[PDB]
Amino acid sequence: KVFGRCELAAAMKRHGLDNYRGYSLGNWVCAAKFESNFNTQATNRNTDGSTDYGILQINSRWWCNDGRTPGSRNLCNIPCSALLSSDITASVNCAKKIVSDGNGMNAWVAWRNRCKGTDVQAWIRGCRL
Repeated sequence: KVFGRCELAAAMKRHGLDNYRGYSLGNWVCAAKFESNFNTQATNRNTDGSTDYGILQINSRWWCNDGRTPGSRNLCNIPCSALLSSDITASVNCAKKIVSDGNGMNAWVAWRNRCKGTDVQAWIRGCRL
């Protein structure tokens, strides 16, 4: 599913991400924009052979199981396929654990490089929330 910007902002709010660990909804919408272009089915193989899955491009090295990332953990206790669903519950539940891991949203490379410090409120500007 390809979410619209405000449609995702709403979903993310409904699932408890708005200001989770102190990150405003605009931060999450911006991370999703640059990780997956709001497409829940996004996948991208990393050079280390891990893969990133879903709206927030969560990596199989640590967070989910895809059966093809030797040495990995599955700290969200989910199959990576669950991170590709139209329903964002699994991606949100996992992101909450990732953002709680000690480095905040720096875990999302696209957030660090393209969202951090910027006017992230632009991402929810205009949305009925």
